[PDB]
Amino acid sequence: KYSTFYEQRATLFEELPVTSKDIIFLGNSITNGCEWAELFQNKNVKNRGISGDICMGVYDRLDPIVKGKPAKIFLLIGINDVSRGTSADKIISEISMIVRKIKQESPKTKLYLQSVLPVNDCYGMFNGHTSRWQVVKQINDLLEPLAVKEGVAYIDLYSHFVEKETGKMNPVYTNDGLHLLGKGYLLWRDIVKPYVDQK
Amino acid sequence: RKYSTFYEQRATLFEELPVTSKDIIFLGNSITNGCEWAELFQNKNVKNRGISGDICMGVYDRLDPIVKGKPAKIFLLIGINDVSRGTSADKIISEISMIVRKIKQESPKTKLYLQSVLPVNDCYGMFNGHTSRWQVVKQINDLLEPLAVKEGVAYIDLYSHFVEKETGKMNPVYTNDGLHLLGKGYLLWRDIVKPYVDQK
Ligand SMILES: [Mg+2]
Ligand SMILES: [Mg+2]
Repeated sequence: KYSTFYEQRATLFEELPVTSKDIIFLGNSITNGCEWAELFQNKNVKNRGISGDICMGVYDRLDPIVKGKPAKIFLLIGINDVSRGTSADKIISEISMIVRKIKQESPKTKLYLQSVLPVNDCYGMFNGHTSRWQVVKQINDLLEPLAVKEGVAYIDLYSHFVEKETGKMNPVYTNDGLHLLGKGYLLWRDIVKPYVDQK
Repeated sequence: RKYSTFYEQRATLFEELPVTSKDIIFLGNSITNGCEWAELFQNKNVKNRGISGDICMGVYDRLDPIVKGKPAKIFLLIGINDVSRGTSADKIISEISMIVRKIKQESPKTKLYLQSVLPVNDCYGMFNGHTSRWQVVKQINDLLEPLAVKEGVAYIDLYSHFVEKETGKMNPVYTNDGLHLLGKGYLLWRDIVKPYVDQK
């Protein structure tokens, strides 16, 4: 069904309680990679990232997050569905399933849909991901209208990470064309801190 | 290449995250990286300095952004990826000794805890370079506890709680691959190490 690493993380998350004060970062490797409470100097921020995760993988593990009725969920997902050849509209339909379930199970949770980050094939790594760099904007052009339809926030990380001239991630933020260096996380911190702190 | 790029991702992140005199650092490889330590201990002072794929000299090489903050405690778990490279228990211990002496020199007030290398199990046919070397885990631990005594630091026997009967292999209840931990595995680690974390 899913990877052994997914099972390790998911079974750990089943043992860690979520409370009404928690601010959850939910996603794939790009979420897994950070120390979120340290980045925000906020003990209420928690990591629910799993390297390799896909939209259906996130859907399938919502229960141990939404049952705690967290204050906030920041979602960043879809780039591993891109590497499977799934079209943008199909990915957005799956993200709609996630948003609908969070709203139904925990209506007081503030949900923030984060733009899929750009990617770059310059490093010749993750070719399934980085060769489909044009799908990122395709997703984001449909994700912003989804947010507006469902009454949830859309956060444009993408415009801060992209190079205008290429449509690809600025190499200053990555060593592989997909994941973030520390500088990358500091930029994400600067963009989303006002939303993390908002009442 | 994926381990080398992931190391630089995590290391460069840790260079941007300040360490303070209250902090309790979990330092190691994937088995440290895989936890949410502050959630496990319900303790905002506990921080993750784990990097999947890391080896003893990769931990040595990135001590500066941890020891400069003079943390209260460092819990070290390292070595199994050196085992998987065919490196001898003796050479592994020599590199752990380098880590211990550098921590003591740079941050003498830091309490250092050397955690037994965890057992492994070849029953899932995964990570063969690791799991087929299950006998090297006790070879290291039999030298690691004397090293802890010689350097005046704590040795933490996790291994005896995780190992099955007298097979010298990890109990499959704690793992789905013979190397890494399920949530149940981190709860056992929590139960063993919480009294050390809680030390005044
Ligand atoms: Mg770069
Ligand atoms: Mg098992």
